[PDB]
Amino acid sequence: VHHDGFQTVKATIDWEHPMFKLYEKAKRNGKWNPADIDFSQDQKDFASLTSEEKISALPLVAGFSAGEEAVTLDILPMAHALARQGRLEDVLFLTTFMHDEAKHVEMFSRWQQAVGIGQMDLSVFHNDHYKRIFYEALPEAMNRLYADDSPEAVIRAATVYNMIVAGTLAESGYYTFRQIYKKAGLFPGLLQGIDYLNMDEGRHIQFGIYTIQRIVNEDERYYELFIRYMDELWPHVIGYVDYLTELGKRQQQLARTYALEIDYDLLRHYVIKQFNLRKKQISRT
Amino acid sequence: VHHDGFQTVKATIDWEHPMFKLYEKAKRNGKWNPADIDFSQDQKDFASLTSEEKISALPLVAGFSAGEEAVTLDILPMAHALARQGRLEDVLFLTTFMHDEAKHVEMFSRWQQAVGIGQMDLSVFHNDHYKRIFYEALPEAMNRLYADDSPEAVIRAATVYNMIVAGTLAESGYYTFRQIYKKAGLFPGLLQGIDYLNMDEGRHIQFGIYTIQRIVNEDERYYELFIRYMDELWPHVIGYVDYLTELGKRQQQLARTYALEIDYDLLRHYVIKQFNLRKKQISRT
Ligand SMILES: CCCCCCCCCCCCCCCC(=O)O
Ligand SMILES: CCCCCCCCCCCCCCCC(=O)O
Ligand SMILES: [Fe+3]
Ligand SMILES: [Fe+3]
Ligand SMILES: [Fe+3]
Ligand SMILES: [Fe+3]
Repeated sequence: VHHDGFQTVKATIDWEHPMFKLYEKAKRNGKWNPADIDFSQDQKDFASLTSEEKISALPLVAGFSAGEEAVTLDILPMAHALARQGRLEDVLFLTTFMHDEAKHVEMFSRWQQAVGIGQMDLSVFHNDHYKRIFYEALPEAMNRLYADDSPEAVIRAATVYNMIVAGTLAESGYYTFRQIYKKAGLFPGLLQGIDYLNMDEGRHIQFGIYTIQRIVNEDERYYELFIRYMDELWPHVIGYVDYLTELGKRQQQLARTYALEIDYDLLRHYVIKQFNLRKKQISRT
Repeated sequence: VHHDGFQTVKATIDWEHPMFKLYEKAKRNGKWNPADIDFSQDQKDFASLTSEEKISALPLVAGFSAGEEAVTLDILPMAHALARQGRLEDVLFLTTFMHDEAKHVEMFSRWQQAVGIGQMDLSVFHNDHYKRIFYEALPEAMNRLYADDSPEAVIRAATVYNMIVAGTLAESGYYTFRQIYKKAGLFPGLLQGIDYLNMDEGRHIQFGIYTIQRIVNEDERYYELFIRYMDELWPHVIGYVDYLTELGKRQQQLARTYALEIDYDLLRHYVIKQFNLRKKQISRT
């Protein structure tokens, strides 16, 4: 379907638009290249580990690698729906969002290659709860936007990505990675990558907040919908946390060896503090 | 529609894939930031010009600003269709393609702002030929790919963007800009931007070639279709060149003042040499 004009021909970019200023920040803080990370110490770290120590890390990497790959694939219809609405500055920023996520895919995959598990299918650490979120709910809500770009649809997609997948699971995964492998002194390259990812992530979450708020600002029913969709997914969020927790408890070798007082009941509550504060971040007026 | 697995969980990125290697090159050669370009000399250059000298440059800027904006908006469905086919490395690269184009939009718009024409609607330098290409044929062929991602559809979209809009009009516009304002010593910031754009453009065109060839490599009927779609658009390509040419001839002030032996019958043939060599770039086997 045709264009009925071009904003930068009729006029200019809206230089004061929040998403244009988020875009400017993204060019300035998003120059990191996964190809420049040195994973060699990570290769030795992983080899030194016993088989059962090796398993300790793989479930978390598996959730991240599918997660990054899913968001790289699924964000495209959201960028397209905002394009079609003529929200040019949103689109400019989303280009950085998408390049970020592609770097995220690349980072974890280079790590898997370098530590020697590239040939290994980590699909087995995705339980049904995880599948529900990443294999189903994320692509469903995003792809919807081809045929139905209503505020209700935009709210739902922004919630699924920005406030659950990223704002809850991803952020908790950054925290879990530090609480564990930063302490044991393991996987320096991976944790460098995690740092970069966490910095990128702040812009991603801010885009989701800006999106969700601007729709709630029109009509407050949409605050209710926001919350309803958050809560509708929480059981699958926590069912995946419990699944991963029950895995670390039954594979204590890495914690024992590297003398980690690994507190799963605290990671868990961090997930809850993340989920609840994402709700807080959306003002109802 | 769901995911049936993730490549970087089952396996890894295909590190030897051409589009992964194009992606690596894009991160390394695509760090330029339009916000760092100094347009101040351009502001003085544009002010010094007489009204009729001012008009000389605006038609070319108008075609570029709509063009960049159009490709930023319209490439999204191609990235989505390749995502859905599971061509992960294509998608990784397309993220750089899209960020590039967003920088392209930004560059020309910052220039318009800085030289003082942001408030001016340059839609009047788009004739019906130009509209046919950029307002209609480009979004049509790209958007098709939501519902019809057949090789015939992918060939057509890659041809419209990579071998006409970019491979013919954009490249000739880089050449026209040097032949004119590089000679007169005008608009240093703009021409810096044009240089960067031209470097980016080489990856864009290579993606279109790789796309078109990989489909022709299956079945040779698609070489015929490639050519048929090129030629089907040429009348609108040249009708826009003639339109812009007939404008420079009737506004000789800028050429007279800055003593430019501006040869439109040579720019024109450059357009023809660009169009014909894009055809050459697609081997039929
Ligand atoms: C045992 C405590 C569990 C801690 C929670 C760990 C969750 C793993 C994270 C995987 C999901 C990654 C989603 C990426 C989102 C993005 O790229 O924006
Ligand atoms: C008088 C001689 C005419 C010379 C031809 C000039 C054509 C102007 C270019 C405008 C189209 C720009 C398309 C951008 C494509 C891209 O960003 O890949
Ligand atoms: Fe990410
Ligand atoms: Fe993210
Ligand atoms: Fe461009
Ligand atoms: Fe281009």
